[PDB]
Amino acid sequence: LRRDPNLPVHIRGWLHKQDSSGLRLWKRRWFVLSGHCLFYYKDSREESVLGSVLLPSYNIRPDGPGAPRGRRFTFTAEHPGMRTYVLAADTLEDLRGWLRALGRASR
Ligand SMILES: O=P(O)(O)O[C@H]1[C@H](O)[C@@H](OP(=O)(O)O)[C@H](OP(=O)(O)O)[C@@H](OP(=O)(O)O)[C@H]1O
Repeated sequence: LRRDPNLPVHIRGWLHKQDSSGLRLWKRRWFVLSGHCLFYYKDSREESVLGSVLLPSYNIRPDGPGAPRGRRFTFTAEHPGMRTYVLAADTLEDLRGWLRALGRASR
């Protein structure tokens, strides 16, 4: 997936992403939601894309209260047969902001 530079951005910012497997650590990456796609990078320069997701197929949901994953403010984006993304926002305000935007893209 390629990002269109001259396209408006719905929201962008830091999120923590859990490793698919391994020691299951949280990596802080810079995320950008442009169009119905989610792109992420190393930092806020938004220079080289590290990964991307076509949201319309996905289901994105809050893991609920209580830090059940070991961190507060986590949510999960999944769709059977595709890669699951486990994400964490820094604050409730950031989580709400991301959930609202990601909902609009997926639908
Ligand atoms: O090298 P180890 O110790 O195994 O951990 C890797 C790196 O942190 C990768 O980032 P980078 O290669 O850019 O430093 C990351 O991919 P991302 O860069 O896409 O975040 C992987 O997360 P996954 O998305 O689960 O593969 C994670 O498993």
